[PDB]
Amino acid sequence: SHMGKFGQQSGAIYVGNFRVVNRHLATHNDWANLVWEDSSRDLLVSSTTAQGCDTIARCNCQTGVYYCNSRRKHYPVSFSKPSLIYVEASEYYPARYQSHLMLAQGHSEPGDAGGILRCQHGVVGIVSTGGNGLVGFADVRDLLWLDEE
Ligand SMILES: [Zn+2]
Repeated sequence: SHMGKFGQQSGAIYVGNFRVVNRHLATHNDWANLVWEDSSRDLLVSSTTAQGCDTIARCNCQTGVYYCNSRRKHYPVSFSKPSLIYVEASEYYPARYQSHLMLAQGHSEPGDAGGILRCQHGVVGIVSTGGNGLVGFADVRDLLWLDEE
């Protein structure tokens, strides 16, 4: 019994002809094939040729399970709704307010960004931030165009 689906953990969400990755980890190839990006959400979407098997959740769940790479293990989480959160400077961004970010208590060290959070409806978001015993997930549920055709 689990608080969310187990699915692929490729470091990116694959749905329809889209690949959703942490903007700060997007590869040179992602940028050559850019569909959409938002620095304030730490999200980038690039285009693909082949159908991805993830389902994007369209719910208001505040519980789910994510994969933590540093522990090589899944954890159930309770997270706050998507909010505007102050994220201090890193090698990837200056200090700024990051929007659509969902906070939970959880392990999240550098390297853990890209871990996928799923509820029982599908993919909810992707690990983006960490620190002070918290893990922050970039929500993708509001992206209605992000789907299959
Ligand atoms: Zn849900």
